[PDB]
Amino acid sequence: RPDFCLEPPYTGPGKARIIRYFYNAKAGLAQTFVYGGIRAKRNNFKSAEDALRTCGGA
Repeated sequence: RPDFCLEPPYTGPGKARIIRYFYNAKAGLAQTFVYGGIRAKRNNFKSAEDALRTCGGA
């Protein structure tokens, strides 16, 4: 699994409130979080399906 997939979500320093998805490795599912609009970490997807395709594991 890519190393970033186990990291907590990162809102970042931005003041926006955009709904993104992170892979929740303990649940094995994507979950929403609030993203501040700049300086994303890699555990940050626009859809559940992208989070699972990238981080769901072989």
